[PDB]
Amino acid sequence: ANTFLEEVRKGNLERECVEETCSYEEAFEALESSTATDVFWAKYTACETARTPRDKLAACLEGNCAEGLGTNYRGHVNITRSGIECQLWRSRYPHKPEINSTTHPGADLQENFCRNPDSSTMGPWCYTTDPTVRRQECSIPVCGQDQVTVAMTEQCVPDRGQQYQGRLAVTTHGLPCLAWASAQAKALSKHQDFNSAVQLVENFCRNPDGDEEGVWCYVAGKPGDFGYCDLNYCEEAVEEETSEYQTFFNPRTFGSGEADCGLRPLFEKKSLEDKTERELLESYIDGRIVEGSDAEIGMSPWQVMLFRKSPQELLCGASLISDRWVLTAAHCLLYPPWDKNFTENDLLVRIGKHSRTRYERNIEKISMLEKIYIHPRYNWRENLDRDIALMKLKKPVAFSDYIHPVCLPDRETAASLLQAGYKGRVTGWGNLKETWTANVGKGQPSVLQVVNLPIVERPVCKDSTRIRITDNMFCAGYKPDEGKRGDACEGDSGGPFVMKSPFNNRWYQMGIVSWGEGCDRDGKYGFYTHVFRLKKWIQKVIDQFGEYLE
Ligand SMILES: *[C@@H]1O[C@H](CO)[C@@H](O[C@@H]2O[C@H](CO)[C@@H](O)[C@H](O)[C@H]2NC(C)=O)[C@H](O)[C@H]1NC(C)=O
Ligand SMILES: *[C@@H]1O[C@H](CO)[C@@H](O[C@@H]2O[C@H](CO)[C@@H](O)[C@H](O)[C@H]2NC(C)=O)[C@H](O)[C@H]1NC(C)=O
Ligand SMILES: *[C@@H]1O[C@H](CO)[C@@H](O)[C@H](O)[C@H]1NC(C)=O
Ligand SMILES: [Mg+2]
Ligand SMILES: [Mg+2]
Ligand SMILES: [Mg+2]
Ligand SMILES: [Mg+2]
Ligand SMILES: [Mg+2]
Ligand SMILES: [Mg+2]
Repeated sequence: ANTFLEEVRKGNLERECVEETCSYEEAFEALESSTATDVFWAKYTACETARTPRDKLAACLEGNCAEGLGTNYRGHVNITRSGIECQLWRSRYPHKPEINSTTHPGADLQENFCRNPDSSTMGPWCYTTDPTVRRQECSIPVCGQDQVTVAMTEQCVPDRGQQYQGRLAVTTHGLPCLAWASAQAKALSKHQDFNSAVQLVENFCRNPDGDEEGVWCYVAGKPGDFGYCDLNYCEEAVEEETSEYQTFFNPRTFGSGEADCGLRPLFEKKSLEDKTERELLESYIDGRIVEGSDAEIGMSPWQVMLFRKSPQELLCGASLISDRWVLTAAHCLLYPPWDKNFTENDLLVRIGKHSRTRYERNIEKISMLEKIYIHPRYNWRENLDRDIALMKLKKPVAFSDYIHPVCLPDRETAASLLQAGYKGRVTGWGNLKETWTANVGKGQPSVLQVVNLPIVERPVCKDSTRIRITDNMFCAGYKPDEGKRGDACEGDSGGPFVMKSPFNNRWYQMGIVSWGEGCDRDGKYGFYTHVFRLKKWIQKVIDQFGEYLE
């Protein structure tokens, strides 16, 4: 281009090299320059597999798109697939390259443009300005195709970190990861269903087990301890993702109950509806309010109460997910702003209860706690993020018509349930309100209560506050009235929010009741921590406990 002489040489290249095959020498006789000829030839070699038809080759040679592995690529894309700015090939900050002009002279390693000097299978790539990610591939258009090499993400990490190749090696608590190849680390990976596509390099954070929470690593302490690492995952609100019951856990460690979860002895098992199942459609009475009321006996047999031993005192709700594991909120156990830090032997639980106030010797059962597991991502300094805990009973509990576990949903189930046209349900003894407010007037209920609440669209729930709602929370409740406090502070603190599957007829815990502005302020919705990402954390906790035995 530009010079006349050059424009002639361009036409000759077209005639002899593009419309026809040419030799290096033929090419040189046309360009009359070793450099120019080497430059051309490297492209011509990169386009070996795309020599016909002519336009296919012309496109490949222009270099604005990747053909095959994209050694042909010569375009000006600056950024990684995840949006990280590419490091200059000539720089050594933050990474010091191993591939340069000298090692790969025909690769056109200029500025910080994505290239594929090493014929890497992920296509053109660059060293990144993120000191925790050495190299990453870029999203390049494919030649002759409405398509790109790898999907773009908007400055965030996809697939819950399963593509992550970086070198972050501390957990969110600043705990150093251990090496995956370390003896104790190998002993715990022994027979896990680790995806071999995830490379377990050094002690870098990885997600080899498909954990919905994201990347993690083992850390020093008790054998099997681990923690999650801070990556900026893409906002994936499960609300908006487009039969039978299959068990996830191992009964030897989870305990009994999963197979039969979510089917109540006194209702589903007798083919009887409870009094408010009939009002569970969002369309019920045009969607208008229906106030809470006394529960029927045994209509929420996974309900659990957490008590201080001395002074005897009701602390929190909780939920039964097997015969030995119980799910609640971490703030129930550890909340430094109230100087709260309860140990196992401070507490007990009561299961199968109906009356708050009475010892119900025919139905209720008392269990002690063996261990408490606070979620490793729990953070109270922020906004009660991952306000979740798991408790292990000292002895398993006996199931009965009043004591039965609830199901836990995975991601598919959760998206499915938030999107069928049914409300959710909160039951308890008003412990949230009692704990978090002065609760004047209306006393605490003496009998288990129930109310049903419709799920609220995430953008509407977002506009109901100036608080940032992470994708791990959701709102539920009826159209508020800014004149009235409404019923946005229902249930027990740490207690269950549940929904019934219209597909397999079982009850699933979708949420854990957390504190929300509803407790203090008009015009709000109730606020619930998602549980759908927890399964692989739980699975790892129940192995950590397997080790606890010696
Ligand atoms: C690209 O890498 C080469 C290979 O390591 C670098 O060349 C070496 O540089 C050291 C000095 O730092 C010399 O002592 C060696 O003799 C060189 N080895 C060879 C085989 O040349 C080179 O300097 C790097 N180039 C850039 C642009 O960073
Ligand atoms: C909550 O309190 C318990 C009990 O006081 C603390 O347990 C201590 O743990 C540290 C570190 O492992 C030990 O030095 C102490 O010996 C433990 N105390 C007892 C009585 O066993 C625990 O550290 C507290 N948790 C938090 C997050 O502050
Ligand atoms: C690429 O990088 C340049 C220089 O760093 C930047 O200013 C520009 O916006 C980017 N160009 C493109 C085409 O994305
Ligand atoms: Mg032509
Ligand atoms: Mg010729
Ligand atoms: Mg010809
Ligand atoms: Mg000649
Ligand atoms: Mg000739
Ligand atoms: Mg000539």
